[PDB]
Amino acid sequence: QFQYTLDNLTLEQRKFYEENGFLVIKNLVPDADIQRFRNEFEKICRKEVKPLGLTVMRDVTISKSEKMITKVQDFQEDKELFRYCTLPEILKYVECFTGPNIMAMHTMLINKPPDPLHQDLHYFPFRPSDLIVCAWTAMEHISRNNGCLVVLPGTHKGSLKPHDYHGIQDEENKARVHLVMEKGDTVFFHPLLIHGSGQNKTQGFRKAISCHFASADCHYIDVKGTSQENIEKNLKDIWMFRARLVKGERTNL
Ligand SMILES: O=C(O)CCC(=O)C(=O)O
Ligand SMILES: [Fe+2]
Repeated sequence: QFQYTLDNLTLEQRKFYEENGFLVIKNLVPDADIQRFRNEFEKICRKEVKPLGLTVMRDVTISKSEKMITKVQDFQEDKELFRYCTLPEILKYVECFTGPNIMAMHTMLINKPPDPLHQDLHYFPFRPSDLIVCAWTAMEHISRNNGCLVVLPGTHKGSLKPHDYHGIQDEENKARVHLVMEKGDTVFFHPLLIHGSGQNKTQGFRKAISCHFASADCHYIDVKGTSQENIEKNLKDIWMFRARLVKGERTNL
C-alpha cells in the first residue's frame, strides 16, 4: 504494497482507500461533541467569543443588510473547536495515514449557504502528500439536497493539477460519488483527491468541521515557478506559526 495507508483499525477498507482516495467511517464523532462544536460556532457567530488568530468569511448577506458567517478558518486557538484535532476517535484513524508523529495543519468549520472542483494540496506547500489527510465531519445530516461532498474516485493517484482562484478547469474516467453522510460521520481523504460541494438547494446553512493533518516528518517546498506559485499571494513561517503538535513529537514541520 500500500502507498496511501500504513499497517493497522482497518481491513480491506485499506484496499478501498487505495483505489478511491477516500474512506467514510460511520458515526465516528459522538452527538455530544458535534453539539459542542455547534454551540461554539454560534457564539463566534454572535461575536461573544473572539478567538485569537481566527479568520472569518462572510460571503453572503441577507436583507428585510447584515452579513452571515459561511466559514471560519484557523481556530486552533479556540478550545472547543480545537478538541476536534485532539479527539482520540479522530486520531486512531489519522495515524493510519500520517504515522505516530501528527501535526494538525489546517482547520476549517464550513457553513455552506443556500445556493467547482479542486485538490486541497494546491494550497499546501509541504510534502509528501501521502502523509497528509483531511478529516471532514458532518455536523448534521448531509445529503445531495444540501450540498454534500462530491468526489472523483481514484484521482488521488494523479498529478497536482493547475487551479484558478477553487480551480481545476479540465481528466475524469471514474463515475462521481456524492458522499451522503449522517451527523457524526467522518470522511478521510487524500490532498490530491478531486472533489467539490454540490448545490445547497435547501434554505438551511450546512455545517461541517474539518482538519488536514500531516506527518511531522513532512517538509516545506518552495512554490516559485510551480503551479502553486499563486498561493503566496515567508510562506514556510505562516504555516509553521499555524501548525500544532497533536500527537508524538514535532520532528520537522
Ligand atoms: O464545502 C465544504 O464542506 C468543503 C469546502 C472545501 O472543499 C475546501 O475548503 O477545500
Ligand atoms: Fe476541498
